[PDB]
Amino acid sequence: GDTKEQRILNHVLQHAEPGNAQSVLEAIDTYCEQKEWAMNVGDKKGKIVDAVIQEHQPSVLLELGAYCGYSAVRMARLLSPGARLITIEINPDCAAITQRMVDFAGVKDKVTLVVGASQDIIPQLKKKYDVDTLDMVFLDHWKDRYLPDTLLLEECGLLRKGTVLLADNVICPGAPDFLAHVRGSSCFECTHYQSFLEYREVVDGLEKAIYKGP
Ligand SMILES: C[S@@+](CC[C@H](N)C(=O)[O-])C[C@H]1O[C@@H](n2cnc3c(N)ncnc32)[C@H](O)[C@@H]1O
Ligand SMILES: O=[N+]([O-])c1cc(O)c(O)c([N+](=O)[O-])c1
Ligand SMILES: [K+]
Ligand SMILES: [Mg+2]
Repeated sequence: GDTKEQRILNHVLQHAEPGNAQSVLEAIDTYCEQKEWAMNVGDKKGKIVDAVIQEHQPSVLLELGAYCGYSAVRMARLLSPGARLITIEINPDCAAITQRMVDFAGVKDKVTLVVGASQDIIPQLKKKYDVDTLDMVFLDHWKDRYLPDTLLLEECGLLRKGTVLLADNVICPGAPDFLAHVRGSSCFECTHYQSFLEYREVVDGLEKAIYKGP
């Protein structure tokens, strides 16, 4: 047998142009639109993600929740040389697929995949992964981790003035306690981007929360 994630990877390996990141993204989106839905950020919201990367030019980017590597590829393809994306994924099998997806897309030099929980890995980023501070963080893992991982990042001293937090799904499935914290707090400048749930007409949005310092 096989899983949906293997089926998404199979489709890419069989239909996308090796080494072409845009091709990989289109192959994934077309499969998911036409065959089976999957929780990739997708093309519509992906464009908003692209604009934030192009606007902030992060050199150290952290991703929470990699899944099949769609957003990893989507973001890594826009990064300058020497820039690095660190992506954390709790599921080893998804991490295996993400790694292959990133290899096939031609952006493996930009990506550092870590297998483990965000809450476990975040306190190790300075000692084990040579991070000083993060330039940007994409939050797209289980929504109940959004707030406590944000607080962890802050407490571990990983945020600096101008650090960009970008969170998917803040409307659907939703991340209300995260939104309340960053929107109510004097330590964050927030912007909401309304859009649509990936592959659907259900309304969703992302939240951009710029850390203003402690
Ligand atoms: C929505 S998918 C990520 C999709 C990816 N960002 C994209 O757009 O292509 C959610 C992922 O986060 C992972 N996840 C959930 N909780 C996590 C945690 N605490 N630490 C790391 N990964 C987690 C899940 O296993 C799943 O692969
Ligand atoms: O259920 N969904 O439609 C989604 C969508 C998403 O974009 C998700 O990131 C998600 N999740 O991580 O739980 C779930
Ligand atoms: K605020
Ligand atoms: Mg999502």
